[PDB]
Amino acid sequence: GMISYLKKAEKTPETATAQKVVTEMLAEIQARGKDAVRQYAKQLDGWSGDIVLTPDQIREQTKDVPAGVRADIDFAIRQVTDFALAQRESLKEFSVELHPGVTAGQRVLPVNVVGCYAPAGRYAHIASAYMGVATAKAAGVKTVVACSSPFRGQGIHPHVLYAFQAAGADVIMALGGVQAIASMAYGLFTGKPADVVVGPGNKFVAEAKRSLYGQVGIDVFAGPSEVAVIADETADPAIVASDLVGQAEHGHESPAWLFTTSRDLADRVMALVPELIAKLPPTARDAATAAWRDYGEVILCGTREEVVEISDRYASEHLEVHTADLDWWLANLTCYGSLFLGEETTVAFGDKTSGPNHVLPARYSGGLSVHKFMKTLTWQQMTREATRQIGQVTARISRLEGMEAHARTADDRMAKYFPNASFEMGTPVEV
Amino acid sequence: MISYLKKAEKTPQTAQKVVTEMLAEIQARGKDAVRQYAKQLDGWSGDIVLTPDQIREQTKDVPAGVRADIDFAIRQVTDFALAQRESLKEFSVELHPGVTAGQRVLPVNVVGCYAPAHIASAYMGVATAKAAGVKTVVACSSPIHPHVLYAFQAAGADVIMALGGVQAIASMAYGLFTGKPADVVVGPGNKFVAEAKRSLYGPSEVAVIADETADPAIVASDLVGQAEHGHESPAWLFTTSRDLADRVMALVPELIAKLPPTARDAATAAWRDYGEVILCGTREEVVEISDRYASEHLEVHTADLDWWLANLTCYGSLFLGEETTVAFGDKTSGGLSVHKFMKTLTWQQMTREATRQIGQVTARISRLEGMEAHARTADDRMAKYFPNASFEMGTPVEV
Ligand SMILES: [Zn+2]
Ligand SMILES: [Zn+2]
Repeated sequence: GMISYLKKAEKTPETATAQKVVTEMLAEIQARGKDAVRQYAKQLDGWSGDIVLTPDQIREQTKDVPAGVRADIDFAIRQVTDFALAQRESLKEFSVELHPGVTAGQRVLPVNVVGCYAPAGRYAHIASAYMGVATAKAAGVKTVVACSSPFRGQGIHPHVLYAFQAAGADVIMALGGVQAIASMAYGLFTGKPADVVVGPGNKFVAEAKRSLYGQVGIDVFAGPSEVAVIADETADPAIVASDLVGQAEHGHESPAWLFTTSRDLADRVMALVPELIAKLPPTARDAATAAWRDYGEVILCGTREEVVEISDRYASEHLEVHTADLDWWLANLTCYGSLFLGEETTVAFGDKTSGPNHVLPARYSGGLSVHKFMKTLTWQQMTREATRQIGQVTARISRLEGMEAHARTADDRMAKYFPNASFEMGTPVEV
Repeated sequence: MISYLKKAEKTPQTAQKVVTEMLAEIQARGKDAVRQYAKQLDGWSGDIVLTPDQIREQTKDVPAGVRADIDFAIRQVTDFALAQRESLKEFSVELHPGVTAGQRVLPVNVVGCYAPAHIASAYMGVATAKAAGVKTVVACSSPIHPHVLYAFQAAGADVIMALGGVQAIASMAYGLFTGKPADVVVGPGNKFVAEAKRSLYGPSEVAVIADETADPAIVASDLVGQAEHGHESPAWLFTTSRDLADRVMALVPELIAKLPPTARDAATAAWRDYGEVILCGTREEVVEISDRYASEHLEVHTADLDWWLANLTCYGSLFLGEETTVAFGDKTSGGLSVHKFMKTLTWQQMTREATRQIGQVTARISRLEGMEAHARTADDRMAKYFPNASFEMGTPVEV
């Protein structure tokens, strides 16, 4: 019954002045198209060079990326690709017979164009650059357009650019912020408007994606990196603490949660975390100090079932499980971004997918995966014979609804397909 | 090679802020506050949650012939939804040796359905959610048209509530009366209901593709069919045949004129203001157009139906061939399907051996990104699993 907070969030988790800026910028971009984008690039980034990169510029600007660094990025990207490919196979097409003579089915096809944004900020994961691109390509999307702002006057940060290329981007553009999102959405420079745009950004990028796409633009986890660990008495406190500190270095708002049934484990982690932080270099130390302090939580529960309940409520983007009987946890947890089962894997090793935007005040729906880039289209087809029954039912129900024209769609078919037969087609609507 | 033989004459012209007040009251006061708004908006001072007896009583007047019709209609949605559910598969896969990953597929716990009209608008949400395996479906309808109430029950609603508007949506969302907050609420609603759902989790088209083999009488009747809904119902004809386009453009007014008053009025306005007839040179141009307009309901009256099924890429629901038609009913809405009510959860697990490579790749990438704490999670596993190892884990971050 009694859940026990050994450590509480000492601060609670947003002005929408982004709304004005985006409205204004989109208005301008709708008006002047490429020239407004190019001018925004100049005013905001000081950029005067080419927007669309050529295959030669790509090779040139990545030439100084060493083989060891390239092989590591290649490896990381392949982990994503291999999972996305398997996931693509998990949504099947089918046909099914319903009422005899009725056939219906689902087609599954990738969207035509996906735009991928990489903010390439100072403290960014390279995975932010390749995850969208790799996933879209593995979904079968035919055109992936990738944007990242110029790094230091030369062009796109070379690692981000290498990642874009290695992940299979079809077009790469040196563009940042709202004007990148808008250029992708409207198909500026390529003539290929994006069916969806993905990629983490500041509140302006978020707001442009919302404005242009609605819910499908804001249904991916955004905001400070999270980590949660479920642990029982078998868990190693030194590993649990390390993992929490791992994402706490992201910045002062990064939440780090431990859910446990072991008082002993909770106690040791709570003591270990500050010690681990103190041994980080300055930027990380200061970042994690604040993050652990204001957003770090430790929750001791009596039973496994209560852990599940609170974990499902918190719905961490990244959820590690360090327990005996891992099968039970996979079977019983229901809300999270992605699950890391067992001690061996860990959050830093990387996501296969990105979870939904669970911190939205729809919380379970969306995320970055192949499913985001797939359409399911439904169809039906009937023999004449099938309509004998369905025509009747439609006419009658229709006339009960007062939908006289609907009914005649059925009358006309009944007349045409069964000329020498009469049917109870309902009493016509006079009103 | 594309010409509009009939264009749309206008676009929809242009409030729902009270929500905040109703909601703020409901939040602070709960059931009481909702009960308040029941008498005040619907003249209801009975119980909200109906009991099985009430449901049987209030639907006892509904004849067995009508019930059979509705049950059948529901089955044609249910049976499709059951197949569609099985199209999203759980799986496990081995990536890099010793890396296992997978996908669970889980129905949500609770769905709320609002029915404010086609009876289909009442049963589509409920039947879809039940076919998806949702264990609790709450259905609301402002006080209840016996057909709507019969539809809820026959479709498999678990709780039915005589409740309307924002009260209904907020009730289901907060889970007042039942104690079961909906993971999502669905239904057709007014702008108040629209803003209510838009706060809490935030006209019927018809298009016909026709070639020279199409019967223009049937094509006209079908366009007329959905025009009769309101004055804002769009009815689009995409065609490669001027002959059909003219004969349709000719017969539509004559069909409208023969409809009873309300429908005549509705369909006149709609056909005038929103009707479009677009002639194209090639099948490829029709596809280009159809996909741009992405009609919610798209009929195809052509030779070579397989080609259109293969090439059309944007629509809500395809009606393939002449025999079926929009009035027969959707299987899904473009949207509402079983997929809307199911979660995908992804997981990974690794052997120690897998981390030998994955951990050192991670440590090196992490340190290049300036992410020292990240790198240390890899270091710590390497030390635990491979104690005497000396792999390249990258230079520690000093900054
Ligand atoms: Zn991280
Ligand atoms: Zn209709």
